[PDB]
Amino acid sequence: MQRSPLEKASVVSKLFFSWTRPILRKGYRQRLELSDIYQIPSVDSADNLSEKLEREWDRELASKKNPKLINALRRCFFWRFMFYGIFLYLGEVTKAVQPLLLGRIIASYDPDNKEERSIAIYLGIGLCLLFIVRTLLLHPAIFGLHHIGMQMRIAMFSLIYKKTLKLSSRVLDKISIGQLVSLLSNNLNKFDEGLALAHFVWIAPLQVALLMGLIWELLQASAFCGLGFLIVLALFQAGLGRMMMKYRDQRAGKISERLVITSEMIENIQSVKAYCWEEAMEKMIENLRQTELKLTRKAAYVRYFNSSAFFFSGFFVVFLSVLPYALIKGIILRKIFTTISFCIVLRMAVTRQFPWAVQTWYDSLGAINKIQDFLQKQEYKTLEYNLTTTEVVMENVTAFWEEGFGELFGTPVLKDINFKIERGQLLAVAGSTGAGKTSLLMVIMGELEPSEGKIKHSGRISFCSQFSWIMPGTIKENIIFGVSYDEYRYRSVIKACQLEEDISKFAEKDNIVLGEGGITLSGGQRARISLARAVYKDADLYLLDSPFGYLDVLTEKEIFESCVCKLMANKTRILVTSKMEHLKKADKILILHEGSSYFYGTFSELQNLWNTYLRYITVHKSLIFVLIWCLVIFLAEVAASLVVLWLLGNTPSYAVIITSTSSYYVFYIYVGVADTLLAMGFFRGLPLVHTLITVSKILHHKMLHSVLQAPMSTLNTLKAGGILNRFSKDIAILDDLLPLTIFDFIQLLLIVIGAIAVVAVLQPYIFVATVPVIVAFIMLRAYFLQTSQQLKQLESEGRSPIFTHLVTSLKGLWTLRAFGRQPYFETLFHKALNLHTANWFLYLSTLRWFQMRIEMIFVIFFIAVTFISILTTGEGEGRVGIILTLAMNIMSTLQWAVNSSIDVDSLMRSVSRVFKFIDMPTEGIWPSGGQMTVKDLTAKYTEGGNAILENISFSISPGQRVGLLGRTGSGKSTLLSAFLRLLNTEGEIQIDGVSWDSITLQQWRKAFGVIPQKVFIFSGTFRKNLDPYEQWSDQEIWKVADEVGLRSVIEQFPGKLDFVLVDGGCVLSHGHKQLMCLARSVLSKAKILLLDQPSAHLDPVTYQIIRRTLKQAFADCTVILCEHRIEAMLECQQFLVIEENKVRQYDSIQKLLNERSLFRQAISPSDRVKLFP
Ligand SMILES: CC(C)(CO)c1cc2cc(NC(=O)C3(c4ccc5c(c4)OC(F)(F)O5)CC3)c(F)cc2n1C[C@@H](O)CO
Ligand SMILES: Nc1ncnc2c1ncn2[C@@H]1O[C@H](COP(=O)(O)OP(=O)(O)OP(=O)(O)O)[C@@H](O)[C@H]1O
Ligand SMILES: Nc1ncnc2c1ncn2[C@@H]1O[C@H](COP(=O)(O)OP(=O)(O)OP(=O)(O)O)[C@@H](O)[C@H]1O
Ligand SMILES: CC(C)CCC[C@@H](C)[C@H]1CC[C@H]2[C@@H]3CC=C4C[C@@H](O)CC[C@]4(C)[C@H]3CC[C@]12C
Ligand SMILES: CC(C)CCC[C@@H](C)[C@H]1CC[C@H]2[C@@H]3CC=C4C[C@@H](O)CC[C@]4(C)[C@H]3CC[C@]12C
Ligand SMILES: CCCCCCCCCCCCCCCCC
Ligand SMILES: CCCCCCCCCCCCCC
Ligand SMILES: CCCCCCCCCCCC
Ligand SMILES: CCCCCCCCCCCC
Ligand SMILES: CCCCCCCCCCCC
Ligand SMILES: CCCCCCCCCCCC
Ligand SMILES: CCCCCCCCC
Ligand SMILES: CCCCCCCCC
Ligand SMILES: [Mg+2]
Ligand SMILES: [Mg+2]
Repeated sequence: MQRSPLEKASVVSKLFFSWTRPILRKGYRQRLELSDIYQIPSVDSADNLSEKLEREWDRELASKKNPKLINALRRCFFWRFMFYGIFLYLGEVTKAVQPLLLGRIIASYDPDNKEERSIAIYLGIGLCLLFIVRTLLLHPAIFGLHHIGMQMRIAMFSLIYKKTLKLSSRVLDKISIGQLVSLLSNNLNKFDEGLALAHFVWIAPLQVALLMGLIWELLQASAFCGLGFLIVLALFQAGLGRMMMKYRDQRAGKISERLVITSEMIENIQSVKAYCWEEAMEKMIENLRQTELKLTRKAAYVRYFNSSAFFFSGFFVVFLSVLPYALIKGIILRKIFTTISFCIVLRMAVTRQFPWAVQTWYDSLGAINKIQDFLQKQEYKTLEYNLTTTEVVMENVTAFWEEGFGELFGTPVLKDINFKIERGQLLAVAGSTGAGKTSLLMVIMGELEPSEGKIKHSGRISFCSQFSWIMPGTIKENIIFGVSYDEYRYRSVIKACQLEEDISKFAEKDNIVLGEGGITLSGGQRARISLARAVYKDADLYLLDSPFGYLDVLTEKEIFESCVCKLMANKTRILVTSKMEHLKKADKILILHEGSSYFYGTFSELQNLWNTYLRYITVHKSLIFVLIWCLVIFLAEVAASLVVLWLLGNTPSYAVIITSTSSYYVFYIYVGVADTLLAMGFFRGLPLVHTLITVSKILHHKMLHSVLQAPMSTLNTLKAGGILNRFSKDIAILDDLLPLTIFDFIQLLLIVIGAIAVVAVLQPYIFVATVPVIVAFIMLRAYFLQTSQQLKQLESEGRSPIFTHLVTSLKGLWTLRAFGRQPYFETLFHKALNLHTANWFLYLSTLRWFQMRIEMIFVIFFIAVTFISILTTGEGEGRVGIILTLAMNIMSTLQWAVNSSIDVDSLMRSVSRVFKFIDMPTEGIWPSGGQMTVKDLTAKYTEGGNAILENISFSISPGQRVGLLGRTGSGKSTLLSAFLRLLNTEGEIQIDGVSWDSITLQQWRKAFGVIPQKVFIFSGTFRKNLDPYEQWSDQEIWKVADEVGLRSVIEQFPGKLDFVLVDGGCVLSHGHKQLMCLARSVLSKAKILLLDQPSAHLDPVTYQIIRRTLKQAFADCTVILCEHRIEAMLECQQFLVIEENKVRQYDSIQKLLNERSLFRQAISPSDRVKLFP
């Protein structure tokens, strides 16, 4: 890409932000292509900012007694912050002194006022220079604040990731994905824009002091009667701001809880559809949203009064200040308007700048102190040797997962374990399910500090987890995992893993871009890729945690005797296996049972013993009625104001002194108080803010409902972080920023329209005088938005790489520390930050260019108007200036209205992106016998893609158990998924004589009982996981738990049937998750059931449970059992062998094994003698 134009630009061009001109010119005619996005400035790269803040934070920890993160920021961002502060203050001083010139010029129109007319010509030049100075002094400061804020946010986001990669093992159970995502999203765009307002904490007191002294000149001692009203208002306003944060802190927990469950269900949406749980998930989320929206409304009601305090202050501040002065001595309209022209600034300084500054300081310091807490949590210690005899030895090791139980010294996970392997002994770990084998490996890696005993080994280690983890990218990226690509070693590993036959089927033959979690791949393909990654890296110790889970006996034997016993014969390798043949070739065998070492020794001695605003308003029927209500009342107030002005001019000592020629001040006075006469009270504001929030409820409900029913092919294209972005950030915008910003835009629009209308009816030339300015505003806005809309979308979509990477890293954290590849993912995360920074910085600069031009055009028109006004005043009664200057006083408010319109349209991008999900396509006693017939079935995942199954035809009888076998990656799960119709299919499969299309899709799916390959467990109670619909009493739940053997594991935890699972059920072992899904299927009594790999890792002793419950509980229902272990084939009668995208049925097992010699020769002897008598 091109270098940033900021590097080499003119100083005059940099001041005016003219370097953003090319992209606006390019972005008006056609769409913005990738070749246009400029590179980030070198002083903005995440690496330099991370290095800087890390160094200061390291020094801060090493020096002070009490470290504070805010202190570390104060040394690397303060000087530029203050340097821009003095320029921002000088911009505000220029604004509070304007009435000394504008009011002195307006008074010159009257012939009776000789004094201020003699010098009016000099004041025109002075006022002209005053406007020009302010334009070059106020905007470049704000952009500097935005630039500093972007640097701070990037530099803090880096340290968040630097700490995340090093978090201790036991703190992960308390820090869920939703906590980080909420932490990032809340500050993702608020922190940068916040710094533009942070300076008014110390600017506003100076503005109040200066203005009060300047008003003291006019109203000698009565000005303080008007100030006391603002002081009471400020105290009341600060009280509401304090109250708002109470409602916002109570909400943080329940929104983080939602963001966890939302991500859990949607990354496993395949299983949710199979279970027909759409309604259950929607109700669960809506119960969480109810309390969240309740707190949002109670916050929004308070924030409305916090916002509207400015508009309902105009008439009162003016009235309460001039009344004690007018009562004692006569007041001239000349001083009434000049007092108004000071209050218009004093009100905004103390009601709209100061409280916003204080609130921003509240928020930013709260976020910094929360990240300071994050940076000081318990950290993974790595105190271990780096050189030794390479002899892995352990002795007297015990461990507890729960910190409190180990602090007291609740069965310990391990007790008194010891072993020793010198330089290549294959130590086969075995035992029953849940006895603890994964924990033994985590103790070795240092993921679980043993309270007692010692463990010694070499530094280099490799790890193949019992649960596969596939990072995004090609197969090659997963295998090498961030090192140099060696051709010879790469081919040898793939050949050893026998991935050649399976990778050859892919279109690109090596490079298929895998989604997060490897959903594109089969169960066994992910397992072998995880194995290949471990094999590729050279290490002293290899921890192979049961890679032979989803593989058939043929591939298991080949991969074991070609990759484990042949490729790495001279490397120590701990292997977790249950097959007896693997213990034969092991030099050491460690049998574990309930954490105790049952046996240790050699096997020999073992044997010896634009249509978006319209649709956003139409989505709710009450919103249009409230808007009409706000318009009807507006017309009444305009009509009342119009007749009041008309009846004062027709009328004729008195307290207020006016002359015939000075009467024109009445209209100038009105413009300064029109904001209060047209202000929306609590009878119009609260209904609008209330109704704008219920729209967000309906939009969220519709969006989640539409997503849950989308076809699977559309769901596989979208990334996990794109979904997480649109649920966290987008919905937060629709609740927090959209309602009140729309209210401000509508309020300002009403004020401008009413002020123009009533003035135009009375003096029908001010409307003509303002048309050339309004048209210029609308024309410039329509030109800028053609590029701002596209820039906003590019930045909005640029947030997804950050969330995908964070989810991927946190899910795979156990593999990262085993390999030691933290720096590789640190620089990869910095690429995502720089990618987001480029679009955000570019958008933020083009917006600043518009803000400068929208003010410059007003300045140009005003300077033009003052000279014609000054020059036209002849021998008294300067009518031309009376009409023109009034026309330009209203545009000082329309400029604010235009800026608010830009903010509304920028935020309306969120609405459109949520609507984009609603439009997604929708894929849309009888089962007495269970007899089904398949005719000419064809299956293919993507439309127009490769046909995984072609013209399949077979039939099964009622009450018949059918086996479904075949080599890994042949199509077994595809065939079982074709029954439920998750992927696009052709043909027909009738049950009991009714066709597919004769019955609705959801009624069809409900006939089946499914056990998916990827066990799904969401955060919640045990009884909620076993039946979300709550249609079973606890008596039946226990009666099933006893039959499936979940008794002992459930009662261990403190809350029996009440324990809240976390991290997708990390507390349970893998074998307990299989039993959990088994109980879930048993409870849902279905006349037909599809079992895809029930006994994934269950040892033969645990398999007795599987065969018992399938024999007893599933008495007469037809079973389609997909299994890999040969012992399971005894039960099923018919066998469906899948190969070459085709299916062929056999009635006897002896014919099946006679056909395939190589299949038969691999069978373990205990199962070979079982099948062959
Ligand atoms: C001079 C003195 C009165 C006493 O030494 C002082 C200076 C000072 C500066 C900062 N913050 C900053 O210079 C930066 C900043 C951080 C966070 C931001 C942000 C700006 O503005 C926001 F509101 F957006 O949050 C630019 C980095 C601060 F926080 C507290 C400070 N104190 C009080 C002292 O007691 C602190 O120890
Ligand atoms: N993170 C954890 N926190 C607390 N308890 C846990 C955790 N992981 C497992 N356990 C519990 O500790 C015991 C053993 O843990 P587990 O990982 O270690 O067995 P395993 O070796 O994976 O079993 P299997 O052979 O069935 O896969 C079980 O009772 C299990 O429920
Ligand atoms: N969503 C998908 N899009 C494209 N191809 C897919 C998709 N899901 C799976 N495949 C491919 O289809 C083939 C078979 O899928 P898969 O269910 O069928 O294997 P399997 O035999 O069920 O696995 P295992 O024996 O490990 O349980 C594989 O080549 C796999 O990569
Ligand atoms: C903190 C800083 C900004 C405070 C500034 C206070 C200034 C604006 C105040 C302080 C004293 C004030 C002056 C006090 C006395 C007089 C004499 C009177 O016949 C005209 C107004 C005039 C000339 C005042 C103008 C405003 C004034 C100069
Ligand atoms: C600058 C001088 C002249 C005027 C006084 C400035 C005001 C705005 C200052 C003085 C004390 C400040 C508060 C001191 C302590 C805290 C707690 C922190 O967790 C959030 C910010 C907060 C709440 C500060 C907000 C701003 C504050 C109220
Ligand atoms: C908070 C607003 C207070 C408004 C009332 C101001 C005080 C009363 C003003 C009139 C005082 C008249 C005094 C006449 C004295 C004759 C010797
Ligand atoms: C919104 C309040 C409007 C008040 C209008 C008062 C009108 C008074 C008319 C007096 C007419 C006198 C004719 C001699
Ligand atoms: C830097 C701030 C200077 C403020 C000077 C204010 C002067 C107000 C006019 C006093 C004489 C009428
Ligand atoms: C930056 C401050 C500028 C103040 C200008 C005040 C000019 C007052 C002139 C009065 C002449 C009668
Ligand atoms: C008698 C002549 C008075 C001239 C007043 C000039 C005021 C200049 C103000 C400049 C502000 C930047
Ligand atoms: C004088 C420097 C600018 C004003 C900054 C005041 C902020 C005080 C915050 C105190 C936090 C403990
Ligand atoms: C905070 C307001 C200060 C006003 C000072 C007025 C001094 C007049 C001599
Ligand atoms: C910008 C054009 C203003 C024209 C004003 C005409 C006033 C006639 C009395
Ligand atoms: Mg395990
Ligand atoms: Mg499968």
